[PDB]
Amino acid sequence: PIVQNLQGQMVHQAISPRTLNAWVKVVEEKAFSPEVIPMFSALSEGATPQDLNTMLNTVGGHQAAMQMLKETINEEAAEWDRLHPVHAGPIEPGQMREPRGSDIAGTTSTLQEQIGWMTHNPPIPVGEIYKRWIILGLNKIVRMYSPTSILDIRQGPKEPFRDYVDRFYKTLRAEQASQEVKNWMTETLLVQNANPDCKTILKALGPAATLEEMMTACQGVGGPGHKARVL
Amino acid sequence: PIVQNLQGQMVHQAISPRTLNAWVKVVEEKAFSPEVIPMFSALSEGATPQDLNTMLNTVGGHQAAMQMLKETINEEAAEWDRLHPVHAGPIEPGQMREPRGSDIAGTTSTLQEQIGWMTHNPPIPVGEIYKRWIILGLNKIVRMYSPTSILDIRQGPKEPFRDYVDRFYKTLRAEQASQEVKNWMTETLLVQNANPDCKTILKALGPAATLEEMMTACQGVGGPGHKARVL
Amino acid sequence: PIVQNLQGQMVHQAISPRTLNAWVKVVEEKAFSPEVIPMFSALSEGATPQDLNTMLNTVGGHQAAMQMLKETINEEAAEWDRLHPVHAGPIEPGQMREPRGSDIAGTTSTLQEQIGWMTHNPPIPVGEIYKRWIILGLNKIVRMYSPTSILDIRQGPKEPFRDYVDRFYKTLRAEQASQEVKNWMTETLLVQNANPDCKTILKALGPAATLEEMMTACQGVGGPGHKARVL
Amino acid sequence: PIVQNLQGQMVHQAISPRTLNAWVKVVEEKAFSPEVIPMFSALSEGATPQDLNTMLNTVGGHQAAMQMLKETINEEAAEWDRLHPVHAGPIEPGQMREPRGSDIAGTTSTLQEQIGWMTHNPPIPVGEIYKRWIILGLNKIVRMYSPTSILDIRQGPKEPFRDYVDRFYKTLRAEQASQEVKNWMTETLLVQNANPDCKTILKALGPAATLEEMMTACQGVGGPGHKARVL
Amino acid sequence: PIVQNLQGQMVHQAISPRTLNAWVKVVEEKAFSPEVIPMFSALSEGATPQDLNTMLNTVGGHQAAMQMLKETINEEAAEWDRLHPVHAGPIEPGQMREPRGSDIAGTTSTLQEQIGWMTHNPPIPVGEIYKRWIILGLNKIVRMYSPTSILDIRQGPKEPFRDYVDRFYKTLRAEQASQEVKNWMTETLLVQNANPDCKTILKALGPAATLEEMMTACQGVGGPGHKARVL
Repeated sequence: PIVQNLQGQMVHQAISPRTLNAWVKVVEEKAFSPEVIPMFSALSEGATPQDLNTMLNTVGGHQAAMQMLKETINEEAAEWDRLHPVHAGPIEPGQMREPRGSDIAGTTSTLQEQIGWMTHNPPIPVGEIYKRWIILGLNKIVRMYSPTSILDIRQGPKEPFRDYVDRFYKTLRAEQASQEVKNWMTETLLVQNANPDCKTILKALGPAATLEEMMTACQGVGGPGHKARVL
Repeated sequence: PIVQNLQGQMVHQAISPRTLNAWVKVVEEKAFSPEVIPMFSALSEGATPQDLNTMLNTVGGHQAAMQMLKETINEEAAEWDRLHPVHAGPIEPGQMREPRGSDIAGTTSTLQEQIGWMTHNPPIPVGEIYKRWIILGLNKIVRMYSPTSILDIRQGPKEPFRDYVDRFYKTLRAEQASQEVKNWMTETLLVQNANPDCKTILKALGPAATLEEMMTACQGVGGPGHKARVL
Repeated sequence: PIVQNLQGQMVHQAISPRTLNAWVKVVEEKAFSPEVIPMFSALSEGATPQDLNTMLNTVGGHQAAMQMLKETINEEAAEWDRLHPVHAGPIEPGQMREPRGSDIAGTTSTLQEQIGWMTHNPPIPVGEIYKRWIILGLNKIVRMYSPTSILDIRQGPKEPFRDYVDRFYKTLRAEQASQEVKNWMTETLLVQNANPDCKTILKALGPAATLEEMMTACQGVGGPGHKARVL
Repeated sequence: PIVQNLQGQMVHQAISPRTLNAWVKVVEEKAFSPEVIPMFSALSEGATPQDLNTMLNTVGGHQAAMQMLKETINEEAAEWDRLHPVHAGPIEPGQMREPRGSDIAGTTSTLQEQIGWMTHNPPIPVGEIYKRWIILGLNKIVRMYSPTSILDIRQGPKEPFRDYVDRFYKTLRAEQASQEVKNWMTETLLVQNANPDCKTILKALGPAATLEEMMTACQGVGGPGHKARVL
Repeated sequence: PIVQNLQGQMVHQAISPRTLNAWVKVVEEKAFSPEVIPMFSALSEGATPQDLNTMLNTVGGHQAAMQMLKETINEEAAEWDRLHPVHAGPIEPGQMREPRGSDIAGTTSTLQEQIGWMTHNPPIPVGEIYKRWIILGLNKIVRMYSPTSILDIRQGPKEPFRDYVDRFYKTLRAEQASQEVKNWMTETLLVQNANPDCKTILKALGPAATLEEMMTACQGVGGPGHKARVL
């Protein structure tokens, strides 16, 4: 890693086995999930492409996800190359050096080249660009693996509107859906299957109402096993 | 986070996984509940919008509550835009742009802009502003998922009067009656929701007696459960 | 509107009566439908804000919709003055006097001022800006009034798929639903309610089948697909 | 009508037969619908008193109504001579003569004088004055040809109530009422004739009740979205 | 559209609403016939993408055809993108960018861009290019709503030979066959699929018989040569 970038007095430190092992223990606990992404970002503060490759290659589990994440890196590298201006050929004093797709992912570029770009004025932030591609891959992996079905998170007929809301938002955890689609899913899977007295209020509130209003609603409505409206 | 933020010129220091690990552990142990709010306020000392978003993305669980909190910060951001509208045209060359609600939430803005606003004179303290919106959301979650009501509470059958006063005060901290009302509860409601063998003792003692005297009162009420707790 | 005989625009002249009738008649026969906006765009080329108000005033149908549309214009007019800083002190060198938000909607300034702004070089595009506010208002009305049932389409036993598709897309077009919802309508209705003889081909093309392949399917299959119409 | 040849330079043009067709049809075939006032305003844009008099006597239906229009013109022409000197002495050298009430209505004036006043500096907008007098005549006829009094309006048992509001606002275009009276109608007539779901919105909101709330209510009744309102 | 300029490069002319009214009327009656393509070409003379989009979205009927045009535009635009990679680096001083597939469709291109390409040196005729893509789509649509392919066109039991040949050519015109296929079909298929009693007569005049010779034969085949209307 490189520390004090944008702060003055930059220091290069070697990647620690302790940090790599701590990262693997985090991966063992949390797998590839929404909460692992800021932990990965925090661990990768001032990481070079070589440091990032070392972090990717130290993982033992979830190898199908790692190869698919590597495909996402390959697609981003191919895109990066595709939109890049024309770099000069094998010139006699040695090449000028501007990071191409495989340079960004550390494959064709050295640690000293990566340090060269990161210590430039203005900096060329090769580790940050690569880290964004890894995050884009992590979002892709989180969407690819689904925890629960839309079928089984449907609202209980006598139950209140609480736990099913958690399950619905766990189900759609990294999805990118529009507010109109999200409301239609909320209505179809939850509001439609709600108890009559609660449901009329939720239907009356409709799509452009707050979640807070929908949670606040349904006063004077009974529990699932209770035999009267009062609790 | 920012360092040299009291009587100085601030420097940005990168976020630690150790701080995040502590936050994740506090959320694991204590969920969102009254004692969490000052702990959150304390770790939000010297925090940027990026750091605050880093804390929000490390929560993991609590999906419906987090969605309501996200809407709450969006409502507060919309109020900030309504109060302080920003001009229709692009910014002039040579002029520093004005913070919008999205910029404060860190969804259309980056650290250098944020440092710029915090180094205005008088400054715009964007992390302090955003933290207050998040704290309102957390206080809203605590009210939504409150444990039992302060009116409805009763002294337990195996519960010492002292340990009841603590549980009543914990309940009150969730239920948040005003300071004048807390003083009224201390001399009134606290006595009235006690067990009836202790009610006579409290009336004879005088309901305005000091809290240490109260913590040393009604000893032996609560059968063998009292005797297995006062040792 | 503003016209000139040998190209360009200069002299203001009265709204043409065939054009005025054509505007009233498209609204009368089609109501608040997507095809009104392009016809309105063609008719209102070089119209003043006064002429645009004449168009809004002339239609005697749908007054409740007009009140909502007018209030939409009021939000935009208020917003325009709120996002452009108010000038005080002496008017600028060679400044003819800028349009305000209520001036743009023709409420508070003369036809002579409007002509002055529009015959300016390059033009100050007050009519073009005002019809955006009108189009936004119309789209809010189109949401209220355009939709029809797509569930309640009823076709004969051996009807051509191409003639069901024609009915389905006219119906789908009337719906203002977001694309994922429209895909759900397409999945649950169009390939499921279709004639058996063509339905086998739709299943053979597979559940991701594209429309050109679907419309080239089923040659000489079904009834005529052209009778019992224009009755 | 007058029409601009160059900016500030006007030539007379013959009246369009389209204008005559539209005017007679709105007056006679739509039997004094309140769209006559904006249609008259739109069609009379370049009109002179001679054009307006030609329009007045091309009507063959409703000759009692035409006499009421003529009487309204006679009364307003009398008012002009009440508020402007009837004797101005000998008219000034190189000045147009001051217009009497009869001159405004094209009775003692000629077309050359009418164009002369309207193209003067300061200009006298003689047609625009005469249009107001005609509009006052139209308004009384429109009230007389209004079929039913506003408080006596009724509904069917499965009315969505959107049309009742649409009819109520259209009715106020024919026979007007003050804002305080309309506020009273909003809390009386509308509350009585509304279905429970719409009525709850009216009862809660009072006179300033917002149309979008009631237009996003009453879905179970079977109105728009179940029945087509667009072709 | 853009029209001839006597003093320089061709100038904007606002879109005719008469052309829109004619275009919709043509689509209602003539859209499933090869008649539509020349009529569309005559109507769309000098049209920009904006003019073409205005024509396409004024059509609210025939939505299966409109969706088929849009599907064709997607397919054609993608083929244009395969033909032209997007340039990296800044645009040349005073120059304008190459158009991509979305630009041709009018989606990403301004009226100044559309006119700028069409007045370029050498000009890029983007309106004509978009119009041929629409024509390619219309050519699919006429065949899609044609009753079957030409190989299955056979002479009916009471159908005249001349009427069958007119129908055969109308169906062949919908199919759009290459010239030697049409010649072979005239020589062979037309004779082969004719009525058996007619077909022996067609054979008698040999395979060198002209269309004039062939339709000189076959009198007393099917119903009347000169029809009567039924009431």
